[PDB]
Amino acid sequence: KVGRLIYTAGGYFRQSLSYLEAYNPSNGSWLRLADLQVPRSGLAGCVVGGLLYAVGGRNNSPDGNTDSSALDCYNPMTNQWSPCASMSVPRNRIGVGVIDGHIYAVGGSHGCIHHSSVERYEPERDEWHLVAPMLTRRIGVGVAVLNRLLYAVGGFDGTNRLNSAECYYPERNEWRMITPMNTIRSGAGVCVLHNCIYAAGGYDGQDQLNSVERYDVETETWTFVAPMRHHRSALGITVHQGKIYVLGGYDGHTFLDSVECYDPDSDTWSEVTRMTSGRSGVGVAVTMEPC
Ligand SMILES: Cc1cc(O)c2cc(F)ccc2n1
Repeated sequence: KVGRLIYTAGGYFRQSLSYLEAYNPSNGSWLRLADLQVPRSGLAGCVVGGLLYAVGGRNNSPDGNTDSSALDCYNPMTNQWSPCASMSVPRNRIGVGVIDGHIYAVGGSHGCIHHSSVERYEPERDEWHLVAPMLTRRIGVGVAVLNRLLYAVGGFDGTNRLNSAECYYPERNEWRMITPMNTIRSGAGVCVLHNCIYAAGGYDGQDQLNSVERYDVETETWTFVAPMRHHRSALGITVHQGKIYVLGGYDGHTFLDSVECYDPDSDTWSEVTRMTSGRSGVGVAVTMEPC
């Protein structure tokens, strides 16, 4: 269990960013690692087999906006990025989850197109294949996996921001609606901790949110927990050693550098570190320290 870092890839502040930086909760340190080959915001990160993957996003730059179909793999042992097979379609403001060593890419946008499509990556074969689409088009969608079921939470369908959520049952290749959240949220941070899917922050169509609610997959209810100290949309999120970490985002005024940590035992959030610069739209995952 020792030696794991929280990696943050990409993001946005004025333009899309190429940063890869890793935070060590055991000593408070940050390391700057190899830049992404292409700057991107609105991407997702995940880890399979100790490799970090950056999935989708968009390169917002002075000279244009390019939605990304890219899958890139970072090996901490070499501090190098390598291209992997690209997805079927560009997906900005994507959500990603891992089931049994396979990466699911969910939703996202391509220009004015809001995807319901979903595809699955097989690392051993370096291949993507489309699976059943969601019941709803969703960009800015939060995704997490619990008990080998994939959840897609909130987002924006092209007309409305969503409180709805749905679950993918892989053995049936089928999506079904679940209980909707109490709050409309696009660009929330979504993760799994114990037996619940958490949705933290986001944007409800009027304000960036500090509220946090969790879906108990047994009782099918959403319950609010303690709110974050900061309102934030387009935050990064991950779980590490039984606690939720939220990174950056936008509070309606500032691109935040603050990282908060949720302790479920005490139902409290505390500020644990700051990123080296404020940013939103990062991808986040946990794996072993590099080199
Ligand atoms: C106001 C605002 C907030 C974001 O979180 C953004 C993220 C992006 F990737 C690009 C633009 C953005 N603008």
